[PDB]
Amino acid sequence: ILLLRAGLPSHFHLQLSEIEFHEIIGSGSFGKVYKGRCRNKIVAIKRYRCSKSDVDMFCREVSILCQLNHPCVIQFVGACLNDPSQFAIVTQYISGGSLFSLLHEQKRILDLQSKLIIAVDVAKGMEYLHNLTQPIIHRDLNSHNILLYEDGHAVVADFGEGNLRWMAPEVFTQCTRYTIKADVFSYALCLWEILTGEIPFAHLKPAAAAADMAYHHIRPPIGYSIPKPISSLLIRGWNACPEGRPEFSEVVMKLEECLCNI
Ligand SMILES: CNC(=O)c1cc(Oc2ccc(NC(=O)Nc3cccc(C(F)(F)F)c3)cc2)ccn1
Repeated sequence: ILLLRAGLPSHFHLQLSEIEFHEIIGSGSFGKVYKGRCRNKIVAIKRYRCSKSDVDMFCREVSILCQLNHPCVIQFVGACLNDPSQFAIVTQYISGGSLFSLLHEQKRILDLQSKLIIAVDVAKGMEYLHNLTQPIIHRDLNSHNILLYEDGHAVVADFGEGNLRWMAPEVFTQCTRYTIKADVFSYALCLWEILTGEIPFAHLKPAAAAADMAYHHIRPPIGYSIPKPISSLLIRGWNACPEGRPEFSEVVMKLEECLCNI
């Protein structure tokens, strides 16, 4: 736990007094999320409620955050590490809100170019996460975990919320580590959500949607209106065979090629 304190770079250490708290932004099992001011920046402070389960998770997040340096991934400001009562995580505050709010709450209509910029930014950030010397599976990529600047660029974050031959496929899957290709499945649903401005399987509650995708092989409808290079990314992206899904390098390259024509 203090192993983190030694391992963390100097400028990232923060004192609890150096952090000004203004409003609450969200709640979790980890604690509350504040909007505040710290180091002359408007920041977001992830504050924690000191028993083993939650602490192992605290070090994990900090360990992840001091490694991230990319314009399409959330920025770490630093963390407070004096006592467990004062454990906190400080990041940039991206003021434009979540992609979810933009699409489903504010219900805004977007330009195709507007849509493609967000998509590419998410793709760029994920390629970044997947090309770390120790690659990171996001595991929870969705429109709530994608934040937007006021200028419409976006940032990828995480709110912290036998013999095989006769085995059942749902039993086989629990013996198989999921890989980064799991993030490609998730991205593709988000990309469909951007293009259509619709929540995936909007008519269903989440667990029903998940089983329809897994057990009954339903995907969202790919209309004909959807651009040739994109719709291809979708089909392959949400393929049931993980290996059959593209790398982000390809998504980025193809989505960027589209920007040049819009
Ligand atoms: C209107 N703006 C906001 O309400 C708002 C809220 C806001 O809260 C947050 C605070 C901290 C985090 N911490 C985070 O992503 N940690 C992380 C952990 C593992 C992996 C990743 C990765 F990036 F790799 F996915 C990230 C997120 C959100 C931030 C900005 N703005």
